[PDB]
Amino acid sequence: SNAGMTGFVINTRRAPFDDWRLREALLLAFNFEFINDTVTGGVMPRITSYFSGTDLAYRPGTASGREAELLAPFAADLPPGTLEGYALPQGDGTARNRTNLRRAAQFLEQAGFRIEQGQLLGPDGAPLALRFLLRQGDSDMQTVLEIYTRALERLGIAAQIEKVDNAQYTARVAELDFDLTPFRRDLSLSPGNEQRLYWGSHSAGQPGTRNLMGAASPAIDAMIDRMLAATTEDELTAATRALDRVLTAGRYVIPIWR
Repeated sequence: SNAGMTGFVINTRRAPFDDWRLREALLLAFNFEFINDTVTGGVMPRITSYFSGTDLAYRPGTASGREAELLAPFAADLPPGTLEGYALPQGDGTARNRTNLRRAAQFLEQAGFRIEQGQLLGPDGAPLALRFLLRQGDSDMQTVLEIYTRALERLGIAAQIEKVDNAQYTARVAELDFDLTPFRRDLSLSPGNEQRLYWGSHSAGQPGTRNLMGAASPAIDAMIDRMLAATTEDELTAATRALDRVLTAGRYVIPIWR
């Protein structure tokens, strides 16, 4: 049951959300530990990867052994930090979260965003528009995003919650018409062909897709192929963990609790 991702999915098809450095900044600005203290009393652990809390979760630190061999052909093209050992940002245990917000500002600056009159301009010179597409009745997510919005304001990003009715929510998600939206994907301990529908390149562009993030990478596609093809336990575990590692480093979802 532990496998699965819950959080805010980022539409990587929509510039400038296609830039991993913007996604990294968005992840650093999300103060999970403070939000979790506030909304949950701090009792619910963060989801740390797609297969976290299972044997299929990647092992923290540098990719080694068979996992590293499976990933090595894609090394030049993997999300930065994939092989080095990527982990989600951890806040400082306060509301202000100073260090991570500074790092997030630095990633924005590196990616060509500039602050002009307290507004963060994208590389194209226009203010970054960030709307959270939210179902009307989703009060727990509304509370989360209200907190998060205030953090993003400190980066010069005037993020907006766009609350819509269920019919609109269904339409907008089906048409991939959003920046960020709440997301849940339930995952099996025996993942199979459906993984192509969730994260595979061919599903990225397609109306109605489960691949809301628009993940499209040869490395993801290859790890799914390797998982499905595996004839040993060692190989199946290695391929599944490699998939978990690449999906997590893709910075597609801002994870919360389950």
